[PDB]
Amino acid sequence: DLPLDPLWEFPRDRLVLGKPLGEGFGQVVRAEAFGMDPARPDQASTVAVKMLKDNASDKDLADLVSEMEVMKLIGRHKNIINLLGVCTQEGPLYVIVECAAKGNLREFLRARRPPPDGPRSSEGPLSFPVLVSCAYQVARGMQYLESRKCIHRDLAARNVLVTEDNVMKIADFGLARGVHHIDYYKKTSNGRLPVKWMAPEALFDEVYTHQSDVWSFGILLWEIFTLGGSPYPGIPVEELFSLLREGHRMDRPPHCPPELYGLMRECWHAAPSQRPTFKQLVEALDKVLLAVSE
Ligand SMILES: *C(=O)c1nc2c(C(=O)Nc3cc(O[C@H](C)c4c(Cl)cncc4Cl)c(C#N)cn3)cn(CCN3CCOCC3)c2cc1Br
Repeated sequence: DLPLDPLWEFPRDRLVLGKPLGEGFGQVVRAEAFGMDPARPDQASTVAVKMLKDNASDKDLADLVSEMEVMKLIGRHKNIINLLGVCTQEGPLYVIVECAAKGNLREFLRARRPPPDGPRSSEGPLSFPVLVSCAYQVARGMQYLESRKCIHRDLAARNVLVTEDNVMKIADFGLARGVHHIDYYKKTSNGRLPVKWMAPEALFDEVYTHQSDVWSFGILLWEIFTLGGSPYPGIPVEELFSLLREGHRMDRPPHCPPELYGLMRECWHAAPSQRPTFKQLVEALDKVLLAVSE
């Protein structure tokens, strides 16, 4: 029996749930909405519905409620997943957000790795200026979130969604992260080791700043230009600990210009103050994007 928010309340009967998309902090199901635009009541639209699992411990609810409230106040930005509406009255809690039809950035890239009929046999779906654009968009989305004082605490390609128009949208930015209980050896459902995105001050000192998201952004950069690779590939977690303590970093990935590996290394500077800010990252990536001629 949650309170009614008229601005965000959407009739649940105007939703038609489809196939589930993924899990977590609750689950997410693809659905069709009717009249999401109040000007066109009978117009369908494909949205993503966030709801509780069948676990329903009351802190799962509180966490989803908490995420909902964050979604309400973050505001609108093209490079983050935006709230469309919520269903709270007379039924299960739904959090309706934008749907990115091409999945997350990692799945997007791995499915588009280069391959002999035709004039462009060698040409894969992914070009350098499009990879830079992906990075630049995530940077500006993160720049926005930082300005609204929203730390991500888990920034990865897995948490960056790709729309039909190849627009990068940052997801799951307003979340309870379980910061004080992280199983550093625990890999997720899709085999991800979140510890490999953690800044040293976050990993060793449990300290999160916007600069700790910058470290993660550098890891996200490595993912992009490996076309969906897993960072510290094949390296056991036990090694990652002593590896970072000795100040070691990932090598420069194949077919990656020194401009971008330089940016990566900058984001991975030990001291938070000697890392670029997202604003500086946006500008630097823009200059690269500018250098693409025509
Ligand atoms: C609807 O536009 C639509 N969405 C998807 C997605 C998809 O991932 N949508 C999506 C997922 C979201 O969060 C989940 C939990 C999620 C997943 Cl499933 C994966 N990685 C990260 C996260 Cl956060 C959110 C949110 N918030 C919003 N939208 C995936 N697909 C399938 C892509 N399709 C597969 C077959 O080849 C072509 C591409 C879709 C499809 C659609 Br229509």
